[PDB]
Amino acid sequence: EIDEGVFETTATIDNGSFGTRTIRFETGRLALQAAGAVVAYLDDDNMLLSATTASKNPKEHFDFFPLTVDVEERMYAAGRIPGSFFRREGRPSTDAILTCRLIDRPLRPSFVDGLRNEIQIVVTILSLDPGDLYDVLAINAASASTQLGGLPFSGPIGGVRVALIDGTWVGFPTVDQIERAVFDMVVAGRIVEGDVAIMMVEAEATENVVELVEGGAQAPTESVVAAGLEAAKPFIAALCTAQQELADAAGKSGKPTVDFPVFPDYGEDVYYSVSSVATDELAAALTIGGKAERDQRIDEIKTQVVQRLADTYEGREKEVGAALRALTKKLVRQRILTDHFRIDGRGITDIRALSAEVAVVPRAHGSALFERGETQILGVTTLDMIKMAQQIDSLGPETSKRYMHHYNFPPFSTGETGRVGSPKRREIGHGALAERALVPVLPSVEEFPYAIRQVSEALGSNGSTSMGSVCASTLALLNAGVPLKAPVAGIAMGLVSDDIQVEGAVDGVVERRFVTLTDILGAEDAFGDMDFKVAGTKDFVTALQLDTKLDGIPSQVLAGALEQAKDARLTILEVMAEAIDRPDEMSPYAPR
Amino acid sequence: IDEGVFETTATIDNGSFGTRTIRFETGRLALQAAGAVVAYLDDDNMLLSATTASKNPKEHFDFFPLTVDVEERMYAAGRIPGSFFRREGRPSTDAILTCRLIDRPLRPSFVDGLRNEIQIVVTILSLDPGDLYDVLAINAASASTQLGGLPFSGPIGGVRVALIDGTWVGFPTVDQIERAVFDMVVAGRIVEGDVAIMMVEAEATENVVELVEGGAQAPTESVVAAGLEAAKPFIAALCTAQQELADAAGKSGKPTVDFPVFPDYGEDVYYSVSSVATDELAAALTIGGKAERDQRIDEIKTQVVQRLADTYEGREKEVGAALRALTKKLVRQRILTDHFRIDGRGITDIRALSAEVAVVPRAHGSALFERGETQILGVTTLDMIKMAQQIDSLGPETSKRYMHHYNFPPFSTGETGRVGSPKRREIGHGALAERALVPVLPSVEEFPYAIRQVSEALGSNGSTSMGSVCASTLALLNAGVPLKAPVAGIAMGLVSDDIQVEGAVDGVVERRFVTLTDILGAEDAFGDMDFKVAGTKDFVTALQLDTKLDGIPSQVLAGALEQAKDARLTILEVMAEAIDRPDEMSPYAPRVT
Amino acid sequence: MSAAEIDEGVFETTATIDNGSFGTRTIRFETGRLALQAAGAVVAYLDDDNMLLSATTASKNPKEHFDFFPLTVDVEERMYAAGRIPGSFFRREGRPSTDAILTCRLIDRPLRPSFVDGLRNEIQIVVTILSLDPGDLYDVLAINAASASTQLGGLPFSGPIGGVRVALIDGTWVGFPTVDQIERAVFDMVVAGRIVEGDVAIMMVEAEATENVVELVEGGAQAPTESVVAAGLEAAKPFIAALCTAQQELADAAGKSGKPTVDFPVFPDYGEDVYYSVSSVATDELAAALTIGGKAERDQRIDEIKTQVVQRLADTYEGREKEVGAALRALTKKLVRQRILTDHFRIDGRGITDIRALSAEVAVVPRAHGSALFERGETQILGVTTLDMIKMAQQIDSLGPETSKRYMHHYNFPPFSTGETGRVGSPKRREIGHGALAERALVPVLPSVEEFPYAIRQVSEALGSNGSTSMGSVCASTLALLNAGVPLKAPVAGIAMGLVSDDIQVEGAVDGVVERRFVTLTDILGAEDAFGDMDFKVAGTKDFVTALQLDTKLDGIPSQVLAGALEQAKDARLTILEVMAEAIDRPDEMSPYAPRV
RNA sequence: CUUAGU
Repeated sequence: EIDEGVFETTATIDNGSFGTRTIRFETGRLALQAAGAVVAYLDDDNMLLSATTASKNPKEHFDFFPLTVDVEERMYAAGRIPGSFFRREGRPSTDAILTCRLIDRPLRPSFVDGLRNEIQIVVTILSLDPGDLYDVLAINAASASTQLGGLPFSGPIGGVRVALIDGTWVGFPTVDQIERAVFDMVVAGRIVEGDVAIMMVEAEATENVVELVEGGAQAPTESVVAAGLEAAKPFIAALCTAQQELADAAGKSGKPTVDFPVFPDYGEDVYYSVSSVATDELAAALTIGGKAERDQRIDEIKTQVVQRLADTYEGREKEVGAALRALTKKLVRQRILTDHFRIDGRGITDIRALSAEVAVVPRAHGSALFERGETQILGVTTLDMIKMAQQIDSLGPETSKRYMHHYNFPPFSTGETGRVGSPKRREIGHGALAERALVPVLPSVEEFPYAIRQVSEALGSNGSTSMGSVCASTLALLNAGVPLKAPVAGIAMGLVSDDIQVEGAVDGVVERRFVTLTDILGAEDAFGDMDFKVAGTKDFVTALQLDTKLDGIPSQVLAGALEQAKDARLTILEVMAEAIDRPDEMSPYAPR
Repeated sequence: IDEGVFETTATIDNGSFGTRTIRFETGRLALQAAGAVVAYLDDDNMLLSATTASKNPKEHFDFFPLTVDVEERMYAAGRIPGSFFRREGRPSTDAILTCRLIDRPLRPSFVDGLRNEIQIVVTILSLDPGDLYDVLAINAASASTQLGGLPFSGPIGGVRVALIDGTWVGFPTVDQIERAVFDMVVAGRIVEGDVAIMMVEAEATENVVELVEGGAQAPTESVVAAGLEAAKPFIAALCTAQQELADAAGKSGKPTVDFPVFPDYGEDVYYSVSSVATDELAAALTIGGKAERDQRIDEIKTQVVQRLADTYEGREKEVGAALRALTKKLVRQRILTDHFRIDGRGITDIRALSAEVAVVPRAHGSALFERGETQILGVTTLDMIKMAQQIDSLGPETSKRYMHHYNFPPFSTGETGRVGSPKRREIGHGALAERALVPVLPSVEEFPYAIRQVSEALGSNGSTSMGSVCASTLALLNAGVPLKAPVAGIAMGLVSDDIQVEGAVDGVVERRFVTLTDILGAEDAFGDMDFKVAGTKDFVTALQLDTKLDGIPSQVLAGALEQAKDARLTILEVMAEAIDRPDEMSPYAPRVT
Repeated sequence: MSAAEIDEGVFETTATIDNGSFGTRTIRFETGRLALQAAGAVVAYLDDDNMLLSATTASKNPKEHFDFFPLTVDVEERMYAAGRIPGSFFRREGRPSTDAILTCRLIDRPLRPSFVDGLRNEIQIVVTILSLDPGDLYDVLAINAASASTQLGGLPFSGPIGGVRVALIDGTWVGFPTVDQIERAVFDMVVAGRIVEGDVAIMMVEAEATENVVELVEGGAQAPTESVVAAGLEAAKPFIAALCTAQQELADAAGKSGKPTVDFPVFPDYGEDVYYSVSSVATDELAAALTIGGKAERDQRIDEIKTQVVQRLADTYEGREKEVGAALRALTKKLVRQRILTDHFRIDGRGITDIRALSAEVAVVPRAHGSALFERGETQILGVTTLDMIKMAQQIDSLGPETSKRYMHHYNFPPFSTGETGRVGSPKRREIGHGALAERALVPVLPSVEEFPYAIRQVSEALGSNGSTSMGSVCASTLALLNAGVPLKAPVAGIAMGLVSDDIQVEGAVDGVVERRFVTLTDILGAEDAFGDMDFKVAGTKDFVTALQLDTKLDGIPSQVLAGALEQAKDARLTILEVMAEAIDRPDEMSPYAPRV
């Protein structure tokens, strides 16, 4: 408390009858060399450091923002010797990769576009109670450190985990608290004009959802999910206020923006030169809506303008290419906003061509093949004795994982050559999403005493293959003979929000309009603004992944999008149930 | 059902042992890939082979970048993986061996100078516990590459044939192998209705000794030739099943997109180099001196590079490659006509050979083997039975009593490389050496130990696997394991071409084969087909063959095999005069019984 | 048969280390038999039972993109040398062990400065452990073999390097002790040097006090003080002379294994012209810039200099901006050095013996078994010790005598410590070496199993670093151990010093004698290391030194200056020890979350 | 581009 150590900002989370959680941020004492260094405390016991740093020299070879987030769950935080044969913390665990995914998802859009300086966020778990979780605290600490560092960060992201306990949404729940919860949610957001804007949502139904609902609780409907989105807003607001608002943490030091280079693809010359002689050339180039005929105009005009523009922009082919891509993106976005028609030629509620075959791989305990248009996932599930379940050791409360879901994404799925080996971060994230989707419906260990492993091999991809993996995995589980509570489905979804000028209504006044469309394609993911994946049974939503940058959407449109999600998931459920309705007889490997 | 399956069937007849069937399906799984084939065997084995091509060539790479990866997914065996992470990570040894088996015949079939990156990912979906999949992987990879619209030469079907009771049964199970004496994985293609063998991998089973004495005929090289002749109908059937109709466009595929080629010396540097640097190469080759050869050949290379560096600028690599090609052509001509080797040795002459025993102190067994520049230090250690490798995979083997580890440090050939995890080359070489040494091993009941034979290549000139076999058997004799019979090895090979003479009014183009012994890196670069043979004085234990020829009659195959046997016999005599009998156990080694 | 009665290119040489009463050792170098294809190959035997191979190879074309010398050292400690199959599930020699990494570090420390400066060819030295006594060590024999092989390779590597391991028992300094002898010893000293003018010119030495140092000292043995350390430095000189003469007997250009040396291109930084221009046009202003002494003024002046002299010179020497930067930093280092020799002033504005801003906080991290935070100057090191049941030791297996590391120190160096960015993954060689140094500094003062039956793991994360953080890690580990309540024999503190030696011409006698003067300074910094002609770090308790490191370049120093530097080390360590004792001095009660075995 | 929680 001598100097630079008195920042000492504090925020409070009032859960009502469940006590108050005291989040605390301090700086200026640890890691003075880093650009930003914030130590975050939860209930004066869970202490973790977050240090953000930036490379001195600008990078030009890289074509994308090289943000890297590493969390390091050092084992001494749990008061135990590491279980590795070398007694050292080796490669990051599955929880420590999900945590940095959760940090990266909202933080990456919060950096200004065109940034090409390496930004590394190291989140070290220096201490942690055996009954608390650090991922949300990791989000808060990383955002606070980046805000302190003076990097071109946006408003300080704030995250909170909220759980439905007997009707109320409790923020930052203890593991024992969420044990009795019925819906786990992680919400990360920022304040824009005095109200919070939702940036990232990660929702998983608790493994005891069925028992709690049968015992008297209420199932997590989409309306409940929207109410919960509205419930965690004050917590995110309070956590954001504890970063810079009122001369605290980053507010004590002020931290005005420091210089940093930006490398945009099209400043003013190439963009104008393509917009002048390209805007009128896309009047009706997407009318057929087919891979065989519609593309024949857009690709041909792309080649024509590429040849024509090669007269003053010598050596800037990437610039004109990016400008053309942005032009066609904006044009087709306007197409959806006005005509209400998609690039693929389908409507906003048109589910892609569905098919689901069961037991296609012999000698396997369970096999299924689920196809949605271009997308196609083969799921294989196998069962062995209880001792074969993974013995997970980590800072996390769990000790044994009896249901493993591994999502394999070989490079031939998209038709391009790559490297087969250790899966990247995104594959682990997709596998975790599918596993969280399938946990709440699995039978209990005593009822069904078999460890479950599920390999989901993506044999064909057109973007957002996790939900098809969920459907294929539940099909395969039904094939293998496991008794589920209810079949599950899942589907991705897009929401395009934009301000369009209307002339008929009074005069030429700009109004903001939203279009919610189903079955996001590979190129439709970049074509919207709020892209979210919803999975569940016909009774409740289990897995919900949401990531956006919009400055808030009304509850009405969010409820409508979730209702459309329920409808489409019901259609997928019907197409799954027609092929297989009951679990089949177990494979000959089943003991008597 | 849904149309678009395009099944094709091949029948493998085995007489009294039972007919098997191979099925090919396409257009159903992994459509987004350039080519995909789901291969079925016996209605219970399925594996998906998919090949893709990079949309842009890798102009930076100096070699054709083909990568074959096999994913032997553990769920095929109906068991959660035993790894602590419950996931299948690094490939096992069997996956690497299957990758080598697929790569070896399939690599040369692509056009020379191709620069696209191509990856063949063969996934093992379902597998019967008693059936093998590597040869089925060869078939599926060849079929998928054929349907992918790639510059593939042709279907490369293959078959595993085992010799049981004088009948060469194709595609045997694991159960039938214990009743067999020789394993022949043969992969080849048909050219004008006759198969042209591409690769051969031959292993004598671990019960060959106990069955040859029991009545079965020994795997003598004549029996080996009979087996290589026996697999031809199976190769033809599998190749025509992979081909069937036009298939690539008539049945399943895509309209062809041309793939660019990057020849090293197209037509400019080669013509000038041949026109201006022909006679000097002949004079240098006919100088008749090994030690004086370099002062002429390197000087000619330098002066040719200097003189030609006036018309061609920036093509120094091209003129160097053209000069190498010219030297290759004249060296092949010299071997065919003048019947001389660049070493100055005869076509049946082994290099300076020597074998020392007990060189490394405080080791359970050690030996050193030298052949000219090749020098291998093989160390074997004897530990308890419990210390055998507990290998678990899709393969039916659940342990490994004898493990051969082939270390190839970068200083073996003077290169400053990277020391660390072994590559695929050394895994394959170690597997070949272990397959050579397995048949002559003592029984586990009579001799209850786990053997870990390390072969460290201390000096290399290419083809050091068979020398590793010799050093391994020497060190095994030194350690004290009772060998069934000493086993040697040799790196054989031959040059095959055509020579035209006017002795019968021109047009007399005779196909000449010359078999030369103790090949080197240069000899590998010159020889058309190079093979390695290992075995005892009675029968052969290991045989590796890799070729590209359109056909060789049984006369030259028998002659080359017999010459290989003679070389093996001489090397065996030298090893015997080094050490003869299993001596006493080393004092440091433990005694359990 | 043996070697078929020599009669070949195989050449043999032997060196007899006359131990005295305890024994006598024989180190034999042989060449020409194994690994003929390598540039150089030497097989080294010790006691006719410890045989290893050393092969040195060089590339045929220098690698241009590397701005430094790309030397690689690999200690392939093959498992069959110990007569046991590896315990790995794959039954193969996997990643290099910790002791193998330490052996590569020991070989690399003196070898790297021996090669001619500016070399770009990739030099790989591979030492393979073929045989080993079950009670003998190999790292010293490994550096001997590596030096011999590099000498036989014909490389511009200058001077055979000898290495000895001297340990003292009951006042007698033996060379190459057996594991039992080092068990009975009270100080071990791995030394390495070269012969310059008929006398050894010491180059590297790492010193560790054995595990039973306190009991041996209380048993009557002389404690390993600074005088004893200097005596050990002096006793290893004849052994280095013998082990260098033996490798020199493999003569060059005389029909022996010494081959002719072919042209070996060397890439310099500032060869002959840019340096002259920089030292002519930017010498007076650069020298006058050091008069103020204000650290902020140093940056304010050096930024202007590096921005304006480059632009001024970027008119005649074009395309060599990095070269002129190299010349500028060389000039700055030279003027700083001459200032240090002349008026005893550092770049930090402190005096020769001025210690940094000491701070030591205890019990920083809550819920941990023990935590401490040590801040020396800008360096800030956090150390967390985790007590646990003895079943959680390290059940390592290797050729070395040890079988279980009861106390394990892990030194984490995240990339944000220095402000730059990187990858937080596997620990590099440097982190392994620093952790080993800290662990060896802490072993002599650790309680035995019977008194405190718990495995001890120390986790020292460098939260902020400015070079020479190993000793800060030692102090922080001691503080954290005291916090956790482990009964220590006595607190141990470390400190990293420097030494700058140069020559000036005294003309007072109108004769102008070129005399070499020495200045010893404490609390070395990140930038002062690049100026110092010698760098060392000393760690000790209140009484005796428990760890030592030395990596020099001078061709020998008098014992007077060495004793003075060691006394300076004692003074700095005593001040630091007083600071820590003020922070905490006694073993307090264990944290409730610690297991009570 | 990299090698131990079997």
